Amino acid sequence: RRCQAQVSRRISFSASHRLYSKFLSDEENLKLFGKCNNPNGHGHNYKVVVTVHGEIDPATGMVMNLADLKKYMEEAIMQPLDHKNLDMDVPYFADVVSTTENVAVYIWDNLQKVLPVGVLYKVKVYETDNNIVVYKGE
Amino acid sequence: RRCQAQVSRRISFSASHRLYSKFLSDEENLKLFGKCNNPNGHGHNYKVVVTVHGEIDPATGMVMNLADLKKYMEEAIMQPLDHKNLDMDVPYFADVVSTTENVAVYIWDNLQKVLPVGVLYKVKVYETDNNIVVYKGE
Amino acid sequence: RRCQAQVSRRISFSASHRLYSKFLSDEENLKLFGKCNNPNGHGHNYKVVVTVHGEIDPATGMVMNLADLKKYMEEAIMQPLDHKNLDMDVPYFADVVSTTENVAVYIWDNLQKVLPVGVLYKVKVYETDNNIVVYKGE
Ligand SMILES: [Mg+2]
Ligand code: NI
Ligand code: NI
Ligand code: NI
Repeated sequence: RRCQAQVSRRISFSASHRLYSKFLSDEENLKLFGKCNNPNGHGHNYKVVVTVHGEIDPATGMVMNLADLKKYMEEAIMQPLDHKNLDMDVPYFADVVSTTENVAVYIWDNLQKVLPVGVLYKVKVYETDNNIVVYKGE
Repeated sequence: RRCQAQVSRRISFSASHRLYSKFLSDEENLKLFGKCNNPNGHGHNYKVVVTVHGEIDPATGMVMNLADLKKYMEEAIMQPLDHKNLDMDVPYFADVVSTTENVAVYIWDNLQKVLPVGVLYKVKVYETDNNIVVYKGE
Repeated sequence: RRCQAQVSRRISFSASHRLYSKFLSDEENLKLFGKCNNPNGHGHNYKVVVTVHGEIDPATGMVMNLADLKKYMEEAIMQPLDHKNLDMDVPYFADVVSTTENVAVYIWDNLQKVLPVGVLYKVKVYETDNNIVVYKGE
């Protein structure tokens, strides 16, 4: 009887960061991360596209309540990340390298705590227009 | 065997609509759809990406000729939807809620009435730059 | 915990081409390819998104070092294609129609000559903003 669909919302946030691993030497960190290892940091206007999936509810015509998704993304992404320094203001990145990959995983994990089981499909993070990460929970 | 590929074409159309259900009351439609339930409607420049798939023809190099795909899209999307009020001018939406999910399904179904069997892979609809639905016939 | 992810990089290149098949007469070529068959050619600012996948490395927080990806893409896409006439300057297209489908396959194949095994996931080519091909090695 029924249709599955994927629904996405895009938002952006501003954050600064520095790429470095506490396990590596200062020289190793420079060789590996180059300009991204700048000691005082750099920054991005991150874009995040969150995709959920499920059945199109025949009564409402939606996979998910859109207000709820706004609230969920506001709580899981904007509040903790927006206008923040990832490595100093977000406790999770005290011991985790703030690569775009790890930002995608962090966002996924934050969303899975609010969202109904089985509904989250994909998190996509643009560090810049040209550099993208997609995480699907695999 | 020969290579298989996905080929897409993007178009846009302008339409107005209003989100409301026949099954819910005035109070309930307002709580669920909020500003989208505005009695006199609102509107969008919808963007649609239609993807087809198949073998790359070894003599012509094409999965599908883009001039054909433009004609199918003109018949299945532009003629019925462009510069229209969805809820009043498109009979299908007389008793279906015009959410972006249901628009993606409507376009899929129209395309299938018009296209050769087995070629459609995906229909993606942007209601705005930030709100997207993907339907893959599942 | 190991986490797989997709990582993409986008670049562009300028090239000219002409669409025609040695298996068609001039009339047929003109009928099939229309304005794309213009004898002196036409051109595009092609955009390419290359997507790799794999495990997020716990030490570096990356699936793949960007520097490498950029090198591979420079060698597989920019050097052979950028500011070129596809049909006259790229030997591969001497006997292959330079459709966007065949450009995606060509890029895929070039990339596989230099990427490690099991890393290449997707090649996406935009011939224009509105005409896209995706190839996944199928
Ligand atoms: Mg259907
Ligand atoms: Ni950065
Ligand atoms: Ni609307
Ligand atoms: Ni062309």
